[PDB]
Amino acid sequence: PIYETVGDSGSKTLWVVFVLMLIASAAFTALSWKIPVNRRLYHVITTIITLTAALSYFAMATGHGVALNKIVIRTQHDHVPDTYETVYRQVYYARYIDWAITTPLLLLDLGLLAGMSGAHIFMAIVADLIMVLTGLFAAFGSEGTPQKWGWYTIACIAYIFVVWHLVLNGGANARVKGEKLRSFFVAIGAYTLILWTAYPIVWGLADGARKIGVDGEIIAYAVLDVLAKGVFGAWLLVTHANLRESD
Repeated sequence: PIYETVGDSGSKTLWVVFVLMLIASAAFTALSWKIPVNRRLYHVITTIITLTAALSYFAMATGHGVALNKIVIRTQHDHVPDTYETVYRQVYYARYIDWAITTPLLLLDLGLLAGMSGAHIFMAIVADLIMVLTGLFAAFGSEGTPQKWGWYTIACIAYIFVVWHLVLNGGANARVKGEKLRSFFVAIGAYTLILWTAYPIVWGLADGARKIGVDGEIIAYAVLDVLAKGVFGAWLLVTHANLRESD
């Protein structure tokens, strides 16, 4: 039986992201002290996002939130019956708990920015929570059974409704707020679209086909997480300071 588990480069990367998330949380706090308490909504939401990711990466960095998945791989043969091999791959379910907190809050950030209504923000979060939930089912679905790729596909469809809702309703609502806000929303929104779209791709390469090892999976999620939480947040909060249209 072959094992696929964290290596040295993966272990260090987890600690790096943990430290990067704390720093972003500190910078965002430092920015928030430059403005009155009543106007700190975005900084509070965005700082909770990076703190949650810090709590998550700290847990994975010290070996928590990980399960060993046993995978049996059936090989077909010409004249001989099928042979079997057994792989044990770490699955970092800590991410599905993190994403269940941070992706709704990211979507709160964008919905507040666009001026979506509370009912519409709520709808995006329902679809988003179905995505990360069925993502978790797919992560524990047995290979060769319908539940693995079937729950994955359901998650992808819930993801498509997120995009569809925010494009149409976030996009129509940002129009009403003027050109400077609308341009910013479209630019940070399009950035988000590209980044979030990469997560199911990493999943297919990792959980799906196991074309990349655990180390490669960890480094890919690290880039995306940093870009989707740290850079995203620094962009939104700095722009907000200079854009009263965001308030």
